[PDB]
Amino acid sequence: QYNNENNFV
Repeated sequence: QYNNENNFV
């Protein structure tokens, strides 16, 4: 299982 998040502000 691969779990990620990417937020760019």
